[PDB]
Amino acid sequence: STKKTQLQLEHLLLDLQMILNGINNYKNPKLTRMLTFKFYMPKKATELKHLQCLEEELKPLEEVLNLARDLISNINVIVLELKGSFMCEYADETATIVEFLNRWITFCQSIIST
Repeated sequence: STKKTQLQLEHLLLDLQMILNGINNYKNPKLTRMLTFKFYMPKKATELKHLQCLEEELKPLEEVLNLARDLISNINVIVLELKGSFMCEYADETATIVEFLNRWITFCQSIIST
């Protein structure tokens, strides 16, 4: 079971990085506008069950991306199966997509570590 859990986190991890990598590649003017959009961050993220804060922001992430269906689709399956279908509490300060994706990329790394 533990190994199955790990592999899933790694795919999730890879996934978020590919979306971030493609964003960084954009031409600055495009990146400028895209950076104006705001995302919501979790107050805490240490348990697999916190992965719900991510789920609630997938739609927004999908939408913004659109303006710049399958990549996000995978992340959805992973999250749904990983956390198991807890009230997610957000921070006061909103963040940029780059910040957003970084936060969760670290999350996955921290968990895989344990």
